[PDB]
Amino acid sequence: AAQTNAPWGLARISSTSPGTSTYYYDESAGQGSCVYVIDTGIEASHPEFEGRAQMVKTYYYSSRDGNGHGTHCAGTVGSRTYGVAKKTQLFGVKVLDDNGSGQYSTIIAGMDFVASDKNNRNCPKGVVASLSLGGGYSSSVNSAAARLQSSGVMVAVAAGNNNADARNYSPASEPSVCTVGASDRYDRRSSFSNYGSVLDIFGPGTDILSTWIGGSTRSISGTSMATPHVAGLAAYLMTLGKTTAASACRYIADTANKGDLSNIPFGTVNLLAYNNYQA
Ligand SMILES: COC(=O)c1ccc(C[NH3+])cc1
Repeated sequence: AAQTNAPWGLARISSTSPGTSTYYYDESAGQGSCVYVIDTGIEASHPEFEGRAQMVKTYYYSSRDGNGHGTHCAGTVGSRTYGVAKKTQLFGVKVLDDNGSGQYSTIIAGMDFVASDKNNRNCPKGVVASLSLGGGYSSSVNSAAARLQSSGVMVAVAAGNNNADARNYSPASEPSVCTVGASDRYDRRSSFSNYGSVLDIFGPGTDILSTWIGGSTRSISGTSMATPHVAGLAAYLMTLGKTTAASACRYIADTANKGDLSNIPFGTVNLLAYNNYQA
């Protein structure tokens, strides 16, 4: 399938070159997979989700996304226009309040929730979790992400936006999950993207158009925006039968566009997420 005039990041993930605007992907489109978006919530009523999004858990007085961040990330995973995996099922877990903040104890509970809740969902092609959040190093946060991954969920986490080594941030620093840095439309490392040995992959993260609350759209930047590109890609590849939750990060790294990004510090992988779809 070909989506013309796609957001640059979608075009980038199906291209061997920057500077194109059509997204090419297998029509299976993540059908039969599920992606949990662990964030500020999801505005499931947005027409862009086509009834494929739902809130499954909140730790606050509402499950609604009063912020927008979670809706934007969910849109990059799976919205009809802005999403990588246009037929996946999206499950929202609201661990962050409407200001975008959340206690680590709530975030940990949300991860353990997903590890169990997937057994209440129909995801025959596999389960992914997208975590566009983080803070300072915490062994407990890292352990929760490791448990979620161990339980059979492909966990993708943001590297962070500190222009620093991700070793000092969690869950970015957990080795067993997929830690995602951000790039721009010119194949440069995003100016804010963390780096370091713990990164597994880069995805589009600067000026990413997606869904927003109030039935709207907007373009924002962050490793929060790169992470759902990788989560959606994992769901797409799992539906194709090319990889599994346990191996999807390594598969994405192995099949990535290699050596094409600029301003990647020595010791950080130079790997850009790529679907290898041959139309
Ligand atoms: C240190 O000057 C740079 O910004 C830089 C230029 C090219 C590369 C190789 N991709 C890495 C870094």
